[PDB]
Amino acid sequence: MELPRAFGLLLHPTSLPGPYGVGVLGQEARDFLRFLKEAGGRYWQVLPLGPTGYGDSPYQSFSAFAGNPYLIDLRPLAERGYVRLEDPGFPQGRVDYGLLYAWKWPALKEAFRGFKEKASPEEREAFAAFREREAWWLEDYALFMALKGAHGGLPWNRWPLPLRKREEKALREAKSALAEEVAFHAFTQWLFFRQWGALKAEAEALGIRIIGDMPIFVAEDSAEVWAHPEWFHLDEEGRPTVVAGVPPDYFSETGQRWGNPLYRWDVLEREGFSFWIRRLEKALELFHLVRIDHFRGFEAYWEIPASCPTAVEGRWVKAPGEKLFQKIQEVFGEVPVLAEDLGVITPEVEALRDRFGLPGMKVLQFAFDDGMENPFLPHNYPAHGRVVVYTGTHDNDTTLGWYRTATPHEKAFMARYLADWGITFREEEEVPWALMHLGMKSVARLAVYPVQDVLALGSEARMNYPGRPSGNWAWRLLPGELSPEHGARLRAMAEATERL
Repeated sequence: MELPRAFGLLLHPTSLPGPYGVGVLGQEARDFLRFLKEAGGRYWQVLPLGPTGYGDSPYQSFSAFAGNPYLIDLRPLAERGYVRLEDPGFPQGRVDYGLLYAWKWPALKEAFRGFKEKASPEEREAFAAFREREAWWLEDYALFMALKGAHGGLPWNRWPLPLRKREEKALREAKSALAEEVAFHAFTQWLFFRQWGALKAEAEALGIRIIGDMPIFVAEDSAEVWAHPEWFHLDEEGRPTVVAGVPPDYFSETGQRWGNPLYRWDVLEREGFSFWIRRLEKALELFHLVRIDHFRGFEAYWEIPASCPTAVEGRWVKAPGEKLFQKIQEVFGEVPVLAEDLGVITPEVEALRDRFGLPGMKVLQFAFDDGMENPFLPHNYPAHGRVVVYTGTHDNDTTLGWYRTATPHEKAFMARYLADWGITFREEEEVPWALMHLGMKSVARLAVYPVQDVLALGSEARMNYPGRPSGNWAWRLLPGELSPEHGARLRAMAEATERL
């Protein structure tokens, strides 16, 4: 496609500076959008914005279409006499999903009740409208959550069979009993998409394109799976017959067992890939470009026997990527998908990605563990520039925290390379800008860099650490940490490297 040479930033809403312990679709986002713009930024990259259960990871969401309530801006509701906002005393620059979970949610069921009372037939109708429009996915979700909650936060595939196997009466009577809890989660979803819809235009106004992200494999315990057991490899108990993951390597002798459920592509294909089409449909509604973690999963996927604790007994299975994207392109005329093809990827994948002109990924933090042959090296990127360069993604340590743990060879081989590209640094705190700058000088059309580096923060500011049992997705931004200085400094490069 056509991704005009430019630079963007990676800042998940949660990391937005804001009162009450978390980032929200509030104006501070608009401030950032103003910052981005000022700094000459044309793109903004965020992680999946779906609801999050334990772990608080945006990739193991309860819904493939639902938005994360946490990211909702509460004050605009308190500004209409809906809910009185307290504050158990949230920490600075770090999300406390424990606190937030126990506070937000309650403070939410409050705003809702504060709505049905003081709400206006303009807000009552608007909300109702959102309900008729987003029916297909919403109904299932609101019921999924309402039930999930009613059943002591238990996975759907453990609820009484009548409900698990989604029976008529069960689903009717349950809905009737929680008619209010259903109206609630919907009300949450409404507020979310509503504010994000505006936040979108705020970005569309400030000449900005937002980049969304979505995991190829859904989450086992999610509305979608529950609602549609037919599409996933699941036994009559709901539990996945097989799970997702990757094969063993020089790193993981055992491999990886993500546990995610696998798609019955045979069925999806028969149904015209209605799940994805519907899925990308929502995507294009929220963002201008959306990425798909683990892209190779479209060419072929590693099938792991649920019963196995590891990924050893796995096997490769071919998936209809060629067909899927033919449908996507015929439905949208375009295929605005950012391919997440890091890690080892076979040519059949490369062919697919390239057959639809899908931009790939390029992370610098990996470009120095070997020789100049390193694919993550600027001089090894494709000419078409249809690739995106990241100093380091969300699943990576901050570049600073990286340079502080990188092997000696890398640290040196780097400065040795940065020089070859007219780039040189002194302090280590400057290294984040070194590679950043380097990323721009590349042929790469887009150069999205995470806010953690723009500020040059240590490992402490690391977003997610694959393997670590917590503290992930916890990092946030402090008031004014993103000063004009930083902006003008980035804009400098943007112009200097003709990205503006």
